[PDB]
Amino acid sequence: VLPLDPAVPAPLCPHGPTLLFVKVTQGAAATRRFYACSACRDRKDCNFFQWEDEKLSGARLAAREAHNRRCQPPLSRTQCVERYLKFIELPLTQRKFCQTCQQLLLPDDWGQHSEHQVLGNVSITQLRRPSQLLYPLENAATNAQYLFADRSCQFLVDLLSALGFRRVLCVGTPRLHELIKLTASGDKKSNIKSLLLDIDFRYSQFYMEDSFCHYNMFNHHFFDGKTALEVCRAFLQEDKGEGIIMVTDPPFGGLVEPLAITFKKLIAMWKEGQSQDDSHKELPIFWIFPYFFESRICQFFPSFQMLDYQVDYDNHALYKHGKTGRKQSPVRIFTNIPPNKIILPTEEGYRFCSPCQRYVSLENQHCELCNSCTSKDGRKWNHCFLCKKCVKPSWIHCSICNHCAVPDHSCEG
Ligand SMILES: Nc1ncnc2c1ncn2[C@@H]1O[C@H](CSCC[C@H](N)C(=O)O)[C@@H](O)[C@H]1O
Ligand SMILES: [Zn+2]
Ligand SMILES: [Zn+2]
Ligand SMILES: [Zn+2]
Ligand SMILES: [Zn+2]
Ligand SMILES: [Zn+2]
Repeated sequence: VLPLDPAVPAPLCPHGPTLLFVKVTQGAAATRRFYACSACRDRKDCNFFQWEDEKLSGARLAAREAHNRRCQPPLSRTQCVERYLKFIELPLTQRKFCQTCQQLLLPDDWGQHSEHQVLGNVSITQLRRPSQLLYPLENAATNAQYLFADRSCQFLVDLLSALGFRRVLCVGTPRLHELIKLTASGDKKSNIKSLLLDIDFRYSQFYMEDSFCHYNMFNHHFFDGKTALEVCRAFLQEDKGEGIIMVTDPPFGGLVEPLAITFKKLIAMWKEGQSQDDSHKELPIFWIFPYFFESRICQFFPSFQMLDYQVDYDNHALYKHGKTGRKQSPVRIFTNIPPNKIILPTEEGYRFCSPCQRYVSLENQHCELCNSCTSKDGRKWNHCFLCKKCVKPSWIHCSICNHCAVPDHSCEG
């Protein structure tokens, strides 16, 4: 029994309102309510823990509040915008970037970074590609910053163009953001705006207030307040809500329920003020995620189907290309956009499967008994008829269990 009440507000951690966890174990007869950190899995980075009954005293809470104020990024958002306007107006031979600090450098505070490792002659080309200048925060427990491979990212910007979107709400996709901006600015009158939402405050010194928001994705928190929140609200509400799509690449291993709750808050911002009669539209969404999360994702967004495009990364914890060659990427796209409207590059090994009106991989065989090109892995799958589905070729149909699974599994029933 959780008579859990959303009415009352969580305590505040450095990364915005904590989330409530409850443990049920040891016979499922005891409960424990506590507020943990919304966007840090292990306690090693955000060591927040408070029993719900536990109430902070005046002094102890003052300490908590000051600590939260202290853990904030060392530059205000406003300071970032001002430093940027001053930076892009220096000669090339005076644009420096400190790599040990991940900070753009104004000529006056070079001395403080003298004995650091500093990169010189930062061109505007680099400034408009921050994903290639800052090192990626690859820790799986906090950021999981795995950046798209150039080929796949260019595919995504081209797909968003051909579909006919002018605004792209980029929650957790820095590289896609920057490439959208470069395809809108250079050599094309195609207008595409992009609004990066991310917890990586390092991207604040590269985009002005209209293009970036310091944003926590697990609790729907704008670190800079209502001004930033309203930047986001206007970016959704523009053009009566038309011409907008939200692309997300959340950290692959993180809780997946609060993600859906945050995404639904965003959709709620987009649906406000829209015609009551015309309430049959949903906000077009790309949820980029490894394929084995489908069951969970479609449990929260019934209107989502999985495209067969293999999204490739420069770096990832799920696959790194071996000496034999390149291993395949488990990460796919999940959309409410009809997959028959989405055309995959035929020059990458992608063909249109007429039975399941959508594009599929070149090595993907079409299973005629669940009516879809079913081989998600790099191999050829098999169709079990008692489970009425296709399982990976290493799985077997177990007796007594009566459902498909690997040898060396736990038997049930
Ligand atoms: N709690 C959180 N709130 C907002 N953004 C977060 C977050 N946790 C991780 N992120 C961001 O989400 C991104 C996931 S890595 C995916 C990046 C994207 N595929 C690209 O290549 O451009 C990281 O950049 C990280 O900064
Ligand atoms: Zn430095
Ligand atoms: Zn097929
Ligand atoms: Zn099948
Ligand atoms: Zn079976
Ligand atoms: Zn079994």
